Amino acid sequence: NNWVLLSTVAAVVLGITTGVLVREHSNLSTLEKFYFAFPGEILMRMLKLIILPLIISSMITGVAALDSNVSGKIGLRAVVYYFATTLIAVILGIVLVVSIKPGSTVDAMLDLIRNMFPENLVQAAFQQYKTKREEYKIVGMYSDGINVLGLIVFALVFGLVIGKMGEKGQILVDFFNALSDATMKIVQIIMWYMPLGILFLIAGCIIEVEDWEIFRKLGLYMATVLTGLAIHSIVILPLIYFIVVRKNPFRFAMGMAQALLTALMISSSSATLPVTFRCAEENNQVDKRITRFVLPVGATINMDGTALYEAVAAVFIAQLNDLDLGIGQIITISITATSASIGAAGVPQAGLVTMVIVLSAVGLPAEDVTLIIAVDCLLDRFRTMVNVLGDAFGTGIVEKLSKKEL
Amino acid sequence: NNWVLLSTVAAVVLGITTGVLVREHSNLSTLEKFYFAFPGEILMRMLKLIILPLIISSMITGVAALDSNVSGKIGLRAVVYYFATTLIAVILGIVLVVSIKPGSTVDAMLDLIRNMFPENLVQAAFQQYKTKREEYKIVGMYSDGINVLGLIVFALVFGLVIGKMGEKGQILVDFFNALSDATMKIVQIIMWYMPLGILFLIAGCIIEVEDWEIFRKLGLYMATVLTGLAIHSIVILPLIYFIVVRKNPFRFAMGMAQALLTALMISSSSATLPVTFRCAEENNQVDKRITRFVLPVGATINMDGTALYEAVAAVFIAQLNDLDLGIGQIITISITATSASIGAAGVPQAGLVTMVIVLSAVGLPAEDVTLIIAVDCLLDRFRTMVNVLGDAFGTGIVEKLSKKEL
Amino acid sequence: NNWVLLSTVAAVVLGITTGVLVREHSNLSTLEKFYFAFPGEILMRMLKLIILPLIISSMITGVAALDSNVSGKIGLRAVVYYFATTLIAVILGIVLVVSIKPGSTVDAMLDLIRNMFPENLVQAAFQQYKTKREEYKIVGMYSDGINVLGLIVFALVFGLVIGKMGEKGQILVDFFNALSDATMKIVQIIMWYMPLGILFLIAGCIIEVEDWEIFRKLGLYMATVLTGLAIHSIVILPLIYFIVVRKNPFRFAMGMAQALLTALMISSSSATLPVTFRCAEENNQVDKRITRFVLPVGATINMDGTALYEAVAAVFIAQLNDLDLGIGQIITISITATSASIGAAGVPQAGLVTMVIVLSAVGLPAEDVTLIIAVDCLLDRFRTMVNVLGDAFGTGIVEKLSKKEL
Ligand SMILES: N[C@@H](CCC(=O)O)C(=O)O
Ligand SMILES: N[C@@H](CCC(=O)O)C(=O)O
Ligand SMILES: N[C@@H](CCC(=O)O)C(=O)O
Ligand SMILES: [Hg+2]
Ligand SMILES: [Hg+2]
Ligand SMILES: [Hg+2]
Ligand code: NA
Ligand code: NA
Ligand code: NA
Ligand code: NA
Ligand code: NA
Ligand code: NA
Ligand code: NA
Ligand code: NA
Ligand code: NA
Repeated sequence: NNWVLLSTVAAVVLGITTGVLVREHSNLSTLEKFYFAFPGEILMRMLKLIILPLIISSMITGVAALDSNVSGKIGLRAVVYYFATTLIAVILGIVLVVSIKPGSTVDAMLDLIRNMFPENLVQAAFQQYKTKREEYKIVGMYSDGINVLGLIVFALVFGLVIGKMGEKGQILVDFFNALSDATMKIVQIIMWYMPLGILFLIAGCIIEVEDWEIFRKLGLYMATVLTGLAIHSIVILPLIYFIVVRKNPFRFAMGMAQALLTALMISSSSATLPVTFRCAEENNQVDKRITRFVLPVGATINMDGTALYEAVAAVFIAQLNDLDLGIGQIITISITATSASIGAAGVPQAGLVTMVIVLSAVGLPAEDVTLIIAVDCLLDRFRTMVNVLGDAFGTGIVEKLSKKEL
Repeated sequence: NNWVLLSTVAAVVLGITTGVLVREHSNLSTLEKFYFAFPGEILMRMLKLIILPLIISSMITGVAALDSNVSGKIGLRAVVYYFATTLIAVILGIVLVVSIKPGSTVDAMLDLIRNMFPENLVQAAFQQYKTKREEYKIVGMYSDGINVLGLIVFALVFGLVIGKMGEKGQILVDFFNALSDATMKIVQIIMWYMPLGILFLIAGCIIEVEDWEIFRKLGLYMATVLTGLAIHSIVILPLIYFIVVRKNPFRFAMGMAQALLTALMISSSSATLPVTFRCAEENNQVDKRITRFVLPVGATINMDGTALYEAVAAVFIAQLNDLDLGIGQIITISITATSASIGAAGVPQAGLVTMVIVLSAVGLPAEDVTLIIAVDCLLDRFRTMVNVLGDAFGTGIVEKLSKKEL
Repeated sequence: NNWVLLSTVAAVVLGITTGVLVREHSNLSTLEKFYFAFPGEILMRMLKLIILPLIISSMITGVAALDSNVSGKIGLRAVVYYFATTLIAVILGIVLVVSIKPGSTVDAMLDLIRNMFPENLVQAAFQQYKTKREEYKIVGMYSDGINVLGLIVFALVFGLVIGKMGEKGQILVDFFNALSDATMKIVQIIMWYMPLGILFLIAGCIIEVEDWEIFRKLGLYMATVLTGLAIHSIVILPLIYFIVVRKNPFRFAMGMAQALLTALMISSSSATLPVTFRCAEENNQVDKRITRFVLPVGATINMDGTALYEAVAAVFIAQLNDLDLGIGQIITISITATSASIGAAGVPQAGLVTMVIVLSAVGLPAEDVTLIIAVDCLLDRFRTMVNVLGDAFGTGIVEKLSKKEL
């Protein structure tokens, strides 16, 4: 029948039950807790393995698919929508976190421009650049971690160039089309192992909770993120959809119910891409030419909930450490969180590796992620839902704004 | 005429003569000894350069060549034979080494599963993952050394996916076919320099022998390995060949005499692949469709003598250090040695870099390889012979077991 | 109209004016000086990003374009001319620097052979090998920095192999042709940002001059380099051109005036390749089949002024530190400087990273590059001009020596 989401629902309920029963009926040491969540670790190792070919091939094929005369218009209509919706999300998150109050920046601002143009393509696949001043002179070095931001820019430029070359460069277009669909097939292969991995990934996640006092203390912060996500998903996005196209926005969401449920269960926007494609094309009746570009490109660039969570978490951690923020310190968080959303891949544990940059932007230690790591999975489950909903709503907007070219 | 093996025989006899005459008539320092064996070092740098494209392209083309309906059957018939023959070799080696007696394991057991699914494809080409516990919590880091095990798994999955896609993904099949045959051409180019490199590689190998007391002390251990190789090559493999196909097993070996001699002289199963192909196809009259898959895939996965040597050497080093082994400690050696055979490339100095993992599995320092490094080349010369003989015997077995599909 | 060089001339004059006016009218700290030259840093990050695909694809396509029967002859006629002209340049530089007098080698000599055959293709793209002796035994390790020398050799061998395979390996030829022209398109895209980057790259270069006493002290050394470049560009190259082909050498230079001006303004031989192509083909009326091979291959291998500058700077730094040089110490500089010219890419700051090897060849600290870093841009501007002039003159020589095969 349809085991794609039934198996995942069974896995998540079994994971919750197993974690609760084990944590209570037993007292395991930290080493045994680490050994317990090994299958989830293997699932995460596979998901992180698949991202690089996925991102590179998806960007290249999405940009090169557009004809030379329409690449500018459709690309602009997509990028403007992405930037506007993410800025709205960041502003809403900052405003809400400031109102509720749950609790060397230039170097980090220039490091973002330095990482858009890496010095080496091979090294950018597994290493990232960072500079720190010392005596005052600037010293730069390469740390570990894939440089998604530079690879995305290079892939966009390469796709545009190959699309402009035409029949002479058609061989590269064919090569990257085949590579992208091979990567999609490999992701479909991983979806078989996904449920058993998710079971342990959540069971061992609800086991490390030492006393629930962490859950009580992280209260109010969790409400701020959930309220921001609800406002951005139920109010702002349907409103901007209705403004562009005069259609009932909620019928679109109801048609994208399967994709939303899959995203909320697996917490990965890149692995739910086929379901989103099917729901958008077969049900909502969206043109293929534009969705084939909006979906794969926006599955890792357009992440509104991720940006909102980055801004809210950064300001909350700052408030936990005092360090009253000025107006200028608000802005550097807003811009960095926008880059952090673009710099994170469609995998669960993403959004924590990219939060180090936004934390160091305002001069904070990298170890403060542990202040909120405890309950991050529950918020990730809801971040992914709005990350894919934004992509779906962008699809209808671009389609309505591209009627004259179809 | 036929200079492929005549030149190699001349090179090996000249190397033995040169090493003996130099070591005796002269007293060189360690720096001069290092400078003496420079051409062998260059040959090894070239052979290690060629392995990565060779392995990747060979696995991809071998798996994608099979049709979608026959890929499962032939692949299963090959992998079952590989696993069974290697397990037999490991068991025989362990039994012999235990009888003759010449003299934190869970982390190393899970590192093997962690290395089958690397977190990065580019980083897996030159780096490997390892975890060590410290206070107890697990800390992981990436050391140097190509991750052959993860690349093999990814290449197998990619080849299966591309074979299933068909005419749409035929461009990748063509690309990797061309890449594989280009790599074979480059290996044929290196075969010109091979003889002069081998001359110094053995001359400087028989020079570092300080007093022959090392040869006397390593006695009994060398007998255990040679007896195990002889038993596995003369008895077990012909018997399992005769059981499957009712033909004289020794006629097959006699037809593969040129390949066996080349493997025994150059000590590299990947560089003797064309000779093995020629001997199996032109003389033994083996079908091309199945040999084109069994030979290149099995030239680095199917290594029986390597696994036997790993097990015997690990147990011998353990006995030199006391540390009486339990039944459980025998098993972790057996499984790790099976992975070590798969994880080693078809190059001479391989089998020593992969022995560090099997030594650390039972909690031993990485510097104990020096206890047997002195006479390792002589045992490598015989390991390669049985490594290629196992591949040849597997070819006839799979062919006889694949008559109905040809 | 023609904004390619008018904009660059405006940028260079504005950069000189801005640097002079700022350095005098203001007293900035070192951190502010570093922040001032940020756009030049971004331009350099982009230029260093583009070199690896450019080099690999250019070598592969240039070698594979030649037919199997003519690849040996044309390749030999090009490589002999390259080696002879570079040796002449090195000898002239050494002679001039010795006459004017402005002021563990075996390990560094064998490291060059070790770097021609790297142990890993992926690691060679961003790392380089070096050995140092310690107690005496040799210990080797990998430092950072792209290994251009090994990649060039592998690309040459791969191109020859693919050209010999023919229609069977034509898919790789097509792939690399498309990749090379895509890289050229990306370089043309970077040429838009080039002028604004050059403005700051020179403005902040003439700002770090502390007191002009450095300019006075570096006098005589600058004259030695300029005189060597003038002699090699005005006398030796036209003479060797006239000897081969009985045509007026200076008419060729006058036709290559646009390319020479572009090279002198942007100080990058790889980014001025399209202009050199246009000037050589449309004006000088050179056959396309031979220029398509001589230009892209020689744009990074044939660098005469770079080698002359390396030799002169190394001997000048040695004379600043006393350390009287023997005849043997002259030779190791000459051979290393020849490799340093081949090992440097067509980017401005190149020639300083490759000078560390030639400085360590004679046993000198790597920090002595700061003795001449102050005025290096002015000498680079003239190095690039002769680097492209040598390529142009080689084109006519090979064409005249290849009449019978066209
Ligand atoms: N879960 C996100 C990745 C980024 C994040 O978790 O913050 C997604 O797949 O859309
Ligand atoms: N000599 C082996 C490689 C592995 C080893 O030496 O143990 C072969 O080429 O088959
Ligand atoms: N500027 C040189 C690069 C090498 C050097 O600067 O020494 C060129 O592009 O030709
Ligand atoms: Hg969780
Ligand atoms: Hg040996
Ligand atoms: Hg300058
Ligand atoms: Na967005
Ligand atoms: Na998304
Ligand atoms: Na992202
Ligand atoms: Na085996
Ligand atoms: Na083998
Ligand atoms: Na192996
Ligand atoms: Na030259
Ligand atoms: Na040049
Ligand atoms: Na060069």
